Amino acid sequence: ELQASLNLLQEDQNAGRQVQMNMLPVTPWSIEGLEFSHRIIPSLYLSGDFVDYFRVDVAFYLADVSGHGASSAFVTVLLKFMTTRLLYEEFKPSEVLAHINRGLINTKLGKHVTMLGGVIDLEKNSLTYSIGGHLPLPVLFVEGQGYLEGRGLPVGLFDRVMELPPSFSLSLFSDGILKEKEASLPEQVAAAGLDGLRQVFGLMPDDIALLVLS
Amino acid sequence: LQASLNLLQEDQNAGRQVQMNMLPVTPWSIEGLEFSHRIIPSLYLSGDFVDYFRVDERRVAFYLADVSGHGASSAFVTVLLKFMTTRLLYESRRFKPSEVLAHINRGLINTKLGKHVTMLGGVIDLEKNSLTYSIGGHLPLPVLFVEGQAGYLEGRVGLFDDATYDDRVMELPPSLSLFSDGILDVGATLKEKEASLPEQVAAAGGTLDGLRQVDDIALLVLSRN
Repeated sequence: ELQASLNLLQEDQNAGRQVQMNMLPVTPWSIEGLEFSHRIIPSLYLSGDFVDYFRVDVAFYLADVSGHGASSAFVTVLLKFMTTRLLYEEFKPSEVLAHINRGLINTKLGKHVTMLGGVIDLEKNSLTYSIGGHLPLPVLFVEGQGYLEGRGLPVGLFDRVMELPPSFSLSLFSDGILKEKEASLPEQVAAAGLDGLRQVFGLMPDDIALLVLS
Repeated sequence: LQASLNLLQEDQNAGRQVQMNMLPVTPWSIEGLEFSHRIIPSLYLSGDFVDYFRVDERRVAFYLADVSGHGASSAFVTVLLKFMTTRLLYESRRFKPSEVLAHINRGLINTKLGKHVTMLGGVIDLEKNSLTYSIGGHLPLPVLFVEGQAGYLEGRVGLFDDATYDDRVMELPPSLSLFSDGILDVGATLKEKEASLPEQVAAAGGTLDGLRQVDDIALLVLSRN
């Protein structure tokens, strides 16, 4: 048998999956013609990948935590907490990646987080984004059109501004396959493929999460 | 990765051990104050957490936190706690103790899993032999062991947005213990009886945490002599 000691863990794992469920924003949430929407596919129960976008007065990001499981799930919580703390207590995300850096630098769990920061200023149709990871760069424009330029040497352990078209379509991705060949493929598949274009792309062990803006 | 269950247990262990390096070591003593604890998880990870940090040697902080229920969901909340406190440390260029329960309250109040935590805050000053403690829960009051005697300190979470926090100051003779909603682990079946039993058992028991070594159950004991 031995199912008991398992079913209990799965019932415990689910309690953590669902606690992350109410933690992420809903989709597809749109504001002033901007459809913020995402798709996260956890490793069955708990995912270290998290995505959250809120309107300051618009911020957004995609975070991929090292490895997977309970340990990785804990880190995402901190992230969701720190960002909402800055809200209660304008700027550039490069300064926000440093704030998150300090949280992780204390190395409470000794976990480094790779994220894709971004803030769109409805005023002046400008998007300022910072990246601190080796994950697949942002892609925009879908069929009409590519990878956004930016140095992601920064990481959780231890600023590019761009105008925004009317219907341009930007997608942030987790470290999900689906080396150099594989990094050239997804940009093309994204073009070939928004949420329904990414799901077909999706159609594994490590968590799979993607955030699309449009 | 194997047997599905075994994989979960290997995953659960990764979370248990990640909380291991998160808690302070024991029995850590400073200026004749032995800060030490004993946490016993139920399902690998635990909602019960204990952390005590020195503060320039002038003052010493400490607390015991019991999170609602148990499991992974509860384990997440403890993380926040450990984070918020260490944030105040870096950010405080230095009043009350209960002021910290409110800070933690705001973290949890603002769309954070809708989890309420019952804690026993406390800050002692090594020089003035005084301990100021605030409590915000209906968990088992602190028991202090002095000359083979025991008693609960008087004092009255954060889900409500109202602070409603009261802090009691009390001088300290020449051994304080915090207990979780966990009981009858080592009488049973009565509420008031069971609240009167532990103080007595604590007294009967070796005052030291050494004895202790011999829903989540976690206890923190302090000792001086």
